[PDB]
Amino acid sequence: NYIKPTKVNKNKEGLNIDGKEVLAGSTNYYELTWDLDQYKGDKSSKEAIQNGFYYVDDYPEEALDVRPDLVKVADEKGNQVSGVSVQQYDSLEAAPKKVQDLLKKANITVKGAFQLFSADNPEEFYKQYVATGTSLVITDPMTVKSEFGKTGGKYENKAYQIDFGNGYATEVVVNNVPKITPKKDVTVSLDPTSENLDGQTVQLYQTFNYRLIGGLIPQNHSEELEDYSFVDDYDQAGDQYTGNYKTFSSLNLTMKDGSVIKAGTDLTSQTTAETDATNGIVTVRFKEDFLQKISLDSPFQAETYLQMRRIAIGTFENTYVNTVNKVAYASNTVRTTT
Ligand SMILES: [Ca+2]
Ligand SMILES: [Ca+2]
Ligand SMILES: [Ca+2]
Repeated sequence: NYIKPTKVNKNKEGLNIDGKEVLAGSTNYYELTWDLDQYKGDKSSKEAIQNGFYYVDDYPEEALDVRPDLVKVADEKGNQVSGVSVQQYDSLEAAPKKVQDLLKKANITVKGAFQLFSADNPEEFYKQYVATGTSLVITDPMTVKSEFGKTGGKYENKAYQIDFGNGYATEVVVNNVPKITPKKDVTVSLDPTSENLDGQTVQLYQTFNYRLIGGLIPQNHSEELEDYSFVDDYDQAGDQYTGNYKTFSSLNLTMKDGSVIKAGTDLTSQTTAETDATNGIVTVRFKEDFLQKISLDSPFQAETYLQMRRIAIGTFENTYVNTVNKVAYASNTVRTTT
């Protein structure tokens, strides 16, 4: 249009995920196009060519880590391009004046850190790709920061093609990271009204439940759920896991086939459990076969009740960790007294 660099975000499987929720620990497989086709067979002065050929990616450094060894420049046929290098700069102030002047002349402003891809030899780059109208594709994967997941928050990525010193902007690609915040309660039964005893008392030998509410995965998320587990390393000095637990959906779940599993539905059989009575730990994992059936357009959240017994006098704490695609999120810590 006619010189129209583009930027899209993709997941690992190559699905377009522009504007989608992206879980902490996920990778953004950004694809940048270097739009050269309109240049084919044109002639340009040596002087113009000497202004060089660059591609800037003003990536959101506060949120993402570049995965340097996944960054590739290819032509569209997939062939590796040599003669283009890339340099990350933590700021513009810290970049060569050559770079600062280049950007100023293209009227491009960047925020904090960015990447500059460079044609090492503008003459050979010209002859080989520009004159021949051979557009390129830059794969620039960048991974969400795990901590970001405690907070959530928007990030955006922006890019610029710079030919002959003229600058051309891609669209801005926006994503959001969900805040995942698991909760833990203490209850005597599964009744939905049952009293939270967090901060209260439990009798010796009383049977009770630790209720572990998982983090909420929002609709419109960017990739398959592979892992959603509840790991409860409880205090074996005061608590004994009786070997009974149940798992329930917390929301209506929409499957890929279009069916709906309603909120509160017993899904215990779509989970497995590891126990360890010695170190007092239990882990409940959804089966990956089940998780694979959830539509990317569905929210997801579950909760597990662990049947416990109080077996000593004293004050005992409990906290659980919800793992979501292998990132760990800790619940609040509950406390009861016997
Ligand atoms: Ca074009
Ligand atoms: Ca930046
Ligand atoms: Ca333990």
